Amino acid sequence: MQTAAISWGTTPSIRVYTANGNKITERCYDGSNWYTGAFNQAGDNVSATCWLSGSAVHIRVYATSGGSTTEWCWDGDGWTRGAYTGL
Amino acid sequence: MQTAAISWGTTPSIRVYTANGNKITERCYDGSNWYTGAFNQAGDNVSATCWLSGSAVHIRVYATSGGSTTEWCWDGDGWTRGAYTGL
Amino acid sequence: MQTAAISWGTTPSIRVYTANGNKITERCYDGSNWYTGAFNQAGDNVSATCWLSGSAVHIRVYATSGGSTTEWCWDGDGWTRGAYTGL
Ligand SMILES: CC(=O)N[C@@H]1[C@@H](O)[C@H](O[C@@H]2O[C@H](CO)[C@H](O)[C@H](O)[C@H]2O[C@@H]2O[C@@H](C)[C@@H](O)[C@@H](O)[C@@H]2O)[C@@H](CO)O[C@H]1O
Ligand SMILES: CC(=O)N[C@@H]1[C@@H](O)[C@H](O[C@@H]2O[C@H](CO)[C@H](O)[C@H](O)[C@H]2O[C@@H]2O[C@@H](C)[C@@H](O)[C@@H](O)[C@@H]2O)[C@@H](CO)O[C@H]1O
Ligand SMILES: CC(=O)N[C@@H]1[C@@H](O)[C@H](O[C@@H]2O[C@H](CO)[C@H](O)[C@H](O)[C@H]2O[C@@H]2O[C@@H](C)[C@@H](O)[C@@H](O)[C@@H]2O)[C@@H](CO)O[C@H]1O
Ligand SMILES: CC(=O)N[C@@H]1[C@@H](O)[C@H](O[C@@H]2O[C@H](CO)[C@H](O)[C@H](O)[C@H]2O[C@@H]2O[C@@H](C)[C@@H](O)[C@@H](O)[C@@H]2O)[C@@H](CO)O[C@H]1O
Ligand SMILES: CC(=O)N[C@@H]1[C@@H](O)[C@H](O[C@@H]2O[C@H](CO)[C@H](O)[C@H](O)[C@H]2O[C@@H]2O[C@@H](C)[C@@H](O)[C@@H](O)[C@@H]2O)[C@@H](CO)O[C@H]1O
Ligand SMILES: C[C@@H]1O[C@@H](O)[C@@H](O)[C@H](O)[C@@H]1O
Repeated sequence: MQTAAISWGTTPSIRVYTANGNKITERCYDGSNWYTGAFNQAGDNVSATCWLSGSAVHIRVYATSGGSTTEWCWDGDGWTRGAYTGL
Repeated sequence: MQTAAISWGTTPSIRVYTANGNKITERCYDGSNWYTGAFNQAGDNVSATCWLSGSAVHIRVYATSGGSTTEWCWDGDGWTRGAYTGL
Repeated sequence: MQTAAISWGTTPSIRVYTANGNKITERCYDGSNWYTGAFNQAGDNVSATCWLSGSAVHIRVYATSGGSTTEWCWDGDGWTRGAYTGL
């Protein structure tokens, strides 16, 4: 089991991505209780980073399985495959 | 052996968390010397994130031992166990 | 394969570091296409963190190989080994 953690804002909001058995899942905190997030994608290894544009959070998750990394993008309207390619 | 790194402030401060032998230790930089920090807890995988309220640094460390992740919290006066649970 | 991801600014700029086949390479996004960065060092594990000084980025990459971690520094003018020592 392996995790990546990101946070933003003043509350703050926190996201923790966990890779286990080639699935990555997400736990979220937005100032109250922890809840299971909408992120669900394949991966044995995960890293993540985020930034704010004004009030909007943008997240990028790098999900690696085998020898292959897929970027997954949150920009406010669902998780979408990003343009990242590796070496 | 596996690490996690955070930073904050204009100096900046840096914390590096290392998981080896199912212990996680902490090396710190506050502008001067590297030094071993107050943090340690069990874990063989580690992620971390942090934010400022000014004023005070706040650090969350996610220590995974086997199939369980524990959150450990720095909010300016000691490490305390966080409300995080997994799936 | 294992990755670490950092980002800065509003474009944003992203760097993703990937340890694979016992070496760590870098993929870079500055607002258009992805490209392969100058970071290249030995290691089985990588973590990283960054901060801005105005619009100048500073990156610290912690490359681990065996029971030892080497810190690598970007401060505008190439990569330089940093003062980090482990336990
Ligand atoms: C109290 C409050 O305002 N909470 C906000 C949340 O509702 C936002 O979570 C996102 O909310 C939308 C509906 O508005 C939808 O439910 C999304 O699934 C949910 O997204 C979560 O957070 C994302 C950043 C991703 O991590 C995603 O996988 C999660 O499920 C959040 C985020 O904008 O803001 C809170 O303030
Ligand atoms: C400032 C900011 O966060 N802007 C957001 C863009 O980054 C988002 O994605 C980019 O959208 C264009 C066309 O809409 C194109 O599809 C790019 O590939 C896409 O880039 C993504 O994000 C980059 C940061 C990289 O992660 C790249 O690999 C990704 O593919 C758009 C969503 O359309 O939202 C803006 O708000
Ligand atoms: C100039 C100076 O004193 N530097 C400050 C540090 O000493 C502070 O570190 C904390 O110091 C207290 C002693 O009063 C104690 O030893 C804490 O363990 C130490 O905390 C460190 O930093 C925290 C963020 C955690 O990483 C903790 O585990 C570390 O051990 C720091 C922050 O309190 O401020 C400097 O200015
Ligand atoms: C904005 C900020 O930095 N606030 C700090 C809180 O984050 C710290 O913990 C949270 O404290 C409130 C009680 O005042 C509440 O009890 C939350 O459960 C507690 O949550 C922790 O922190 C969250 C961000 C998550 O990491 C959560 O799982 C943790 O358990 C308090 C410490 O007493 O300090 C505030 O300054
Ligand atoms: C289009 C544009 O102007 N992009 C800039 C990049 O060229 C800069 O990156 C680097 O460029 C120099 C030569 O100009 C050299 O090739 C550097 O190695 C390269 O640095 C990259 O980015 C760094 C932050 C590191 O991640 C490094 O390992 C990378 O290879 C960047 C520098 O920030 O600025 C863009 O605007
Ligand atoms: C912020 C500092 O930058 C350089 O001076 C490094 O040698 C230190 O280890 C630290 O990363």
